[PDB]
Amino acid sequence: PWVTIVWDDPVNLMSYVTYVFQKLFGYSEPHATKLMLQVHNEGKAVVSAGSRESMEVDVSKLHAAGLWATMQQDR
Ligand SMILES: C[C@H](NC(=O)[C@@H](N)Cc1ccccc1)C(=O)O
Ligand SMILES: [Mg+2]
Ligand code: NI
Repeated sequence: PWVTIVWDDPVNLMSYVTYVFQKLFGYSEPHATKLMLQVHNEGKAVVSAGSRESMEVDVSKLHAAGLWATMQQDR
């Protein structure tokens, strides 16, 4: 299994990131906000998990929204 990681960046608005997580993944507002704050406070956070092919899509969707996203195998 793989995971998609979003990395903190100095340009994107906190409010925008919360919205992007809801729009792209259907997450609730408390869930999206929690992930956004984890990124901002820890520098990164797993935002989704699944097969390598599934995470490839999530990364591409996040890049199109302007967020710093990568994927890696889950240990
Ligand atoms: C402009 C400022 N944005 C931020 O401080 C960034 N770092 C917030 C963020 C959170 C998660 C991922 C990427 C960026 C703001 O006032 O919102
Ligand atoms: Mg980012
Ligand atoms: Ni910040």
